[PDB]
Amino acid sequence: IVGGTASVRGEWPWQVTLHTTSPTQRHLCGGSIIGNQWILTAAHCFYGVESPKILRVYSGILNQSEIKEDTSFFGVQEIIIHDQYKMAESGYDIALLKLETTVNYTDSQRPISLPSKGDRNVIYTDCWVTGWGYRKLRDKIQNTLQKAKIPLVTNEECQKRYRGHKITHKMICAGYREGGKDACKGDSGGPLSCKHNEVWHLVGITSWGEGCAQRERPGVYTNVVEYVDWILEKTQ
Ligand SMILES: O=C1CSc2cc(C(=O)N[C@@H](Cc3ccccc3)C(=O)NCCc3cc(Cl)ccc3-n3cnnn3)ccc2N1
Repeated sequence: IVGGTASVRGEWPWQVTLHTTSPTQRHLCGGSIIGNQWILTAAHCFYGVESPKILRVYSGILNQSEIKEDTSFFGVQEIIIHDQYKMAESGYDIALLKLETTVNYTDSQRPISLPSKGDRNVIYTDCWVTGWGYRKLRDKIQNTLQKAKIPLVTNEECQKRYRGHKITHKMICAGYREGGKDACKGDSGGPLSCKHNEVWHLVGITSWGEGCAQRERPGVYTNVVEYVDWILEKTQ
């Protein structure tokens, strides 16, 4: 996350770090706990992943440096990628991980709610992007979970800035007109969480952007409310 600020333990308890272990262990992507056995994340996270065997999901993590070889994790039983996914920029950048076991929820691992039935027309004014990605275009995975508050831009404005892509109703955009704060490399799959009536909703999934925190170039996210039927279909 560019222009962001460090988080404290317990603060984003739905944020997971998804690790690949092939050929060596490293943070691959972020993700959100949406069910006891279910993580929501981005499809482009699995571009080089041979199978779920190599994946570890860590929850309750503030610092990447807490992950030692005795640190508990959740195996991934399944990666359900949307059948229409091809590449991030062309939408459908959504994926569920079915964990091998049920997360017992604690102070440090909690579910984030999906956007709610009847809230299609809520205007979300308190939205945050979280993750351990870069702080600039050429940087490194950060040790401490970063956070930045970012305003939603309308899909009409978002199309004016990305006239070489098709920005659809199944995408949601978020960024400052003068840049400065945004997601970046390694933040993919993570949440754009928004609080409405003091409840947090999983509004977005970090997908793609032209550079990081560039002015007039907003972050583009998978619009989760448009995939709720898909999510339920697949999680039932
Ligand atoms: O130990 C390491 C070495 S550094 C590292 C980088 C990435 C990475 O490139 N992630 C990409 C996604 C990706 C996943 C799999 C294969 C290839 C790429 C990403 O986050 N991409 C984030 C996309 C993005 C989203 C928004 Cl909302 C705004 C701006 C950006 N931009 C970041 N860079 N340019 N734009 C993932 C894990 C990593 N762990």
